[PDB]
Amino acid sequence: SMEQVAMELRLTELTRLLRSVLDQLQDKDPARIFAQPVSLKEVPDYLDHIKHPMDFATMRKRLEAQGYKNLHEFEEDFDLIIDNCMKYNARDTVFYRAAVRLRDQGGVVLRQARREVDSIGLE
Repeated sequence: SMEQVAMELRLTELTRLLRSVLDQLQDKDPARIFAQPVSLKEVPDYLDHIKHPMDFATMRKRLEAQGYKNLHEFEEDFDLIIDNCMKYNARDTVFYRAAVRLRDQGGVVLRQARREVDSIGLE
């Protein structure tokens, strides 16, 4: 149907905007602490602690498969990256502190992303 195609165009445009958001958020992690999944070889007890691991590479895979239907779903995954880190790692670690900085700097980006999704009408 034309309606299916129109919905697909909307999803494709959302994916374009979220790719831009993702790039901006990842720039706020210059240490690349959140770039890849936590290694279960190197942290073998991780899944005893963290029930839903997340990282930027895993978000990018879902994104390129157009697997985010709205901004809320994308934000859920970003918040997992930060929240997982702030539970597993203590306050006096480079990891926890990187997550605080990513949260703080990323909030700015997400604030405007919300306005753009609403404005242009992408979901």
